[PDB]
This record gives sequence, C-alpha cells and structure tokens, in this order.
Amino acid sequence: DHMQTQEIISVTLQVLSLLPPYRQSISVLAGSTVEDVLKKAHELGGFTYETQASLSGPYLTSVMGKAAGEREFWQLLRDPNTPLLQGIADYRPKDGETIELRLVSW
Ligand code: CNC
Repeated sequence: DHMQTQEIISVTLQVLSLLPPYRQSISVLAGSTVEDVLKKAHELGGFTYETQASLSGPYLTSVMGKAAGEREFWQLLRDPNTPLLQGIADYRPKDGETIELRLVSW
C-alpha cells in the first residue's frame, strides 16, 4: 500500500552517416541503456539495427541496413562529438542527451 515512482526521460537518437539521416526523440525510463533506446526506436517503427554477441557483450554491427564493413565500425557518441566510453548494453543516457551512431573507418 505505497507508491513508487520512476523518471521518464527523452533521448534523441541520431544517425547522420546515412542517406536519409535518422533523428528521433525516444522516451525511456531513466536507467535504460543505449540498447534499450535502440529497442524502443525499433518498436516505434522506422529504426532497424543488428548486433552480435561478442566476448565483451553486445556489439553493434548494422544500423538502418548498413553493416559496418572491413575496418569500419559504428561509433557511439553523445553530443557534442564525445565518444561513449561504454557499449550499448552498459551506457545509460541522461535526459536530453543526443546519442549519435556514426560510421567510422580505422
Ligand atoms: C581496438 C578496440 C578496442 N576497444 Co573498443 C574501443 N575503443 N574498439 C576497438 C576497435 C576494435 C577493432 C578491431 N580490432 O577489430 C573499434 C575501434 C572497432 C572498437 C569499438 C568500440 N570500442 C568501444 C569501447 C567503448 C571500448 N572498446 C574496448 C573494449 C576496446 C579495447 C580496449 C582494450 N585494450 O581492451 C580495444 C582498445 C582493443 C581490444 C583488443 O585489441 N583486444 C581484444 C581482443 C584481443 O579480444 P576480444 O574479446 O576478441 O576483442 C574484441 C572485442 O573487444 C571487440 N570490441 C572492441 N571494443 C568493444 C566495445 C564493446 C562494447 C564490445 C561489446 C566489443 C568491443 O573488438 C575486439 C576485436 O574483435 C574498451 C574496453 C576500451 C575502453 N577502455 O573504453 C571499451 C569498452 C568499455 C566497456 N564497455 O567495458 C566503443 C563502444 C567506442 C564507441 N564509443 O563507439 C566501440 C564499440 C561500439 C559498437 N559498435 O558496439
């Protein structure tokens, strides 16, 4: 007989490395991971991605039908131009953040 409460936050998910680009505000509970944001964007319709289960956890391999090729990867960043220091299953965005998926070659 007591109330609990959680914070709903909004994370902007953006992909500028594709034609057409993707940019959508995604609502999730605070504590959701980037992977949960991608799952919600896919549920909403209009976002697709793939992952593979590496020995380090979920590794993002494809975004909106573009799989990273040889010596390419999908880099995770927050605005402004700040690479994330954790992967999709561990980074927990904050309200108002913009998460960018960027195709990068090394
Ligand atoms: C080189 C490297 C490294 N990476 Co990268 C970096 N920078 N990485 C990369 C590259 C690998 C290219 C290749 N060689 O094929 C690159 C450059 C592709 C990369 C990718 C990423 N990396 C990333 C991160 C954060 C990390 N990476 C390390 C694992 C991190 C390593 C830091 C370290 N010294 O441990 C690292 C420096 C080298 C590991 C290695 O050479 N041996 C690993 C190998 C011997 O064993 P393994 O288990 O088979 O390794 C594979 C996986 O680790 C995978 N991998 C690499 N990074 C990640 C990150 C995640 C989350 C996962 C699930 C797998 C990987 O690639 C390895 C080769 O196949 C990391 C521990 C370095 C760090 N101190 O932050 C860190 C993981 C932190 C965590 N979650 O615990 C990115 C999330 C960065 C970003 N903001 O985009 C990104 C993954 C996003 C995605 N698409 O899912």
